Amino acid sequence: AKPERGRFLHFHSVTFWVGNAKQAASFYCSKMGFEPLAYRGLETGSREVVSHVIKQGKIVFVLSSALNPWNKEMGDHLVKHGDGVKDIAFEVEDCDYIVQKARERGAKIMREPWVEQDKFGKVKFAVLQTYGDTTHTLVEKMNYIGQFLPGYEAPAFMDPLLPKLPKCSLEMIDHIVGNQPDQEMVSASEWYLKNLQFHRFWSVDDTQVHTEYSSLRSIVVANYEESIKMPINEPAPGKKKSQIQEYVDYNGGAGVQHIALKTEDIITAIRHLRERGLEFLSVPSTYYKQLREKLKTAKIKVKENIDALEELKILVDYDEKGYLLQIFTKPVQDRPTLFLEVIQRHNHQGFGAGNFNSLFKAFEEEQNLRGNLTNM
Amino acid sequence: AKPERGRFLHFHSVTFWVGNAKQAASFYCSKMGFEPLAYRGLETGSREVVSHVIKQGKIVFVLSSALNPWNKEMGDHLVKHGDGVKDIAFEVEDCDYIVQKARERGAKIMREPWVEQDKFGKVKFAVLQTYGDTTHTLVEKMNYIGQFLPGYEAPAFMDPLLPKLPKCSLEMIDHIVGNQPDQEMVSASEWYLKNLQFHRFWSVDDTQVHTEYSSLRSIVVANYEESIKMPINEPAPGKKKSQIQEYVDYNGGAGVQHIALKTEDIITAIRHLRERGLEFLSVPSTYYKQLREKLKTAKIKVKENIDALEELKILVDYDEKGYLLQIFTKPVQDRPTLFLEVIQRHNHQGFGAGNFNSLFKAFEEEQNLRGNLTNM
Ligand SMILES: [Cl-]
Ligand SMILES: [Cl-]
Ligand SMILES: [Co+2]
Ligand SMILES: [Co+2]
Ligand code: NA
Ligand code: NA
Repeated sequence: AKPERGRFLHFHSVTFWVGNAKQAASFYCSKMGFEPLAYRGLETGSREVVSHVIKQGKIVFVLSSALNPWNKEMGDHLVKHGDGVKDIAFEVEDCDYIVQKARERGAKIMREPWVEQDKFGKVKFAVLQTYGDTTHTLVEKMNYIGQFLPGYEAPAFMDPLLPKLPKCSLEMIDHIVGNQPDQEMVSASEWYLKNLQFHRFWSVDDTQVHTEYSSLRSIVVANYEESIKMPINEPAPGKKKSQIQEYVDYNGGAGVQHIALKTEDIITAIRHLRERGLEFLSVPSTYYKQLREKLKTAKIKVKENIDALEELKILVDYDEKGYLLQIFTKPVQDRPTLFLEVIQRHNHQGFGAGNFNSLFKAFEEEQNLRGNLTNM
Repeated sequence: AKPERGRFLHFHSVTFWVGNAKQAASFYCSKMGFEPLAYRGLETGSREVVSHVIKQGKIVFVLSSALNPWNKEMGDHLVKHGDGVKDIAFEVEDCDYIVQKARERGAKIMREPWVEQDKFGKVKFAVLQTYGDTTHTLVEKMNYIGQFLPGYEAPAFMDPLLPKLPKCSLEMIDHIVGNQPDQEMVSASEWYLKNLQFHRFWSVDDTQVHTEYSSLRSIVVANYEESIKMPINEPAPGKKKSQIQEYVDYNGGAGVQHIALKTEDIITAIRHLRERGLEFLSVPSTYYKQLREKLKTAKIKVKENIDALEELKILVDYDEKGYLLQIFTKPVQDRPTLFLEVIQRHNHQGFGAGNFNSLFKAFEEEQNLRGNLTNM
């Protein structure tokens, strides 16, 4: 059923609340191939919050910190979560309708619609509360031709190391995953269906994704046109603690687990990300032997050199029409909370339970290294 | 008067409490030429605190974060200060004497002497409280031949970008500066004299270091053998706010303002630091014209090419026997608290009021950019 009005066009940006915005922006630029896009802070008249905005392709990350001692909201969030995602922004049409419908349906509107303006045009915003402390900012451009948004200026500094580093080829945000406490997958996913008129796109249960020790459940929600996809996970039964529970343990509650970044040349992307010093999970050699055998009878043909996929530890899954290439980074902070994913799609716009299982097992290895794969 | 017993050999290390230890270590390695030395965290059995230890020459920085939500001590310090220095460690002989004398003299002993042991030998430690929330850890090696200390293991990861970046040539910690609130310079410096049997090494007042708008006072304390030098600053009068007060405003109290790192090849160091993307303060062109004229009658001869010093914005000061080359970085976080300095000494083991004045003016320019050079 197509929503009567409104559209969620694409992910706009992801806002992180971090301990040191300057250093965080530096990390993502150096290690992951981002470049500075915009800035606000003391030098631009923003006296409570500093933000470094960085971009790669269509991907926009906003790294923000408090400027003053004893900031209650940002300081509490920092002590609770460590560095992590605060807001997932969507570019929309008809923000007014979307907010009114969401309110009538029971969503909490943290910030009522407001308009900001600069010499490049106007932008309308609204803020809704989703799971945990995570929010969604709705962004409706009203003939806006600026490079980012009102209230942000050119970058504080253009680091001269960045043009010397190899291009990472990341193009856009593919999906974003939210981990929930035990028995909160349904409520957190229903939020989207009820309030935003998203629909259920995919799901897996603990009979599909599990190791000998642990498991999860997941429901993926999507907007009508399926340009926005968000898996929602919860822990599920096993002899040992689910990695989704490890996340909740270290995050202090629900929150964003991973942001997946799409590329059209994953071999180049991962080679270059590794050259820049980014770490990824691993996969046993047996996996690639099994893959080569299974590919002999698959209806699809993988065009990437399997030797390169093996060397780079990329995971392959397929249906009868196309295939998916996926790899997870190690967590981007010491708490085992947030990490990122690189994904390439070949005539496949969904998810694969094979890759979900393989990725789950690769993460579980690290969970056990951390001493957190403990008997229930 | 030589202390009856005990010796403070050298700075051992500086411990930072930061929001994201992994990213911070990455910043210092990439931008400033450090390499990983050691690690403790979940994978090594340290379940409350993660630490990434990095080294360059004799310089050792320890970047630490809390691993769990709602860590009181580290979380409060993070919200109060942002990322910054928690502890300045000294390598000592006769830790027992030093602690007992300090206690008798009135110092607060945060942690009584204790011994840790591994297969490389034993190390004795003690912790004393200095200004603000800053502590000193005393480190006495007892036939210890390990690369760092007990309780830390090999690095979590050796980033493969680092060997590809140019060498920064930093050798050892030269001095560390503590900024105090109004009228606390004397008490904070006296702490060293009374408790540790340091002595006054140098001082300047607001008649020596000032611009048209602002000023400071400083007292430098040193150990008997003068291997350890620590300037202690306070704000002083002016039409506008002192940069030392700006620090206190943003730090929430007293704390470390800058760590100075010594090099024997400052031209190479600064060229390579700039290539890696580190930002430094600036100096007007007039300064170098004046310098060239003054050098015509100086008793010393500067061996570095003055054109290179000008291009790199290095500041020169001298007495009749030798000279000092100094440059400040921009702050290493968005709050204008901590920054670093690179220093080269040529037959000059003290400080120069000329350079102190020039460095003060260079910082004041940035303070004004931040909107913090406000009328008193
Ligand atoms: Cl099974
Ligand atoms: Cl004057
Ligand atoms: Co994913
Ligand atoms: Co200095
Ligand atoms: Na599109
Ligand atoms: Na020595």
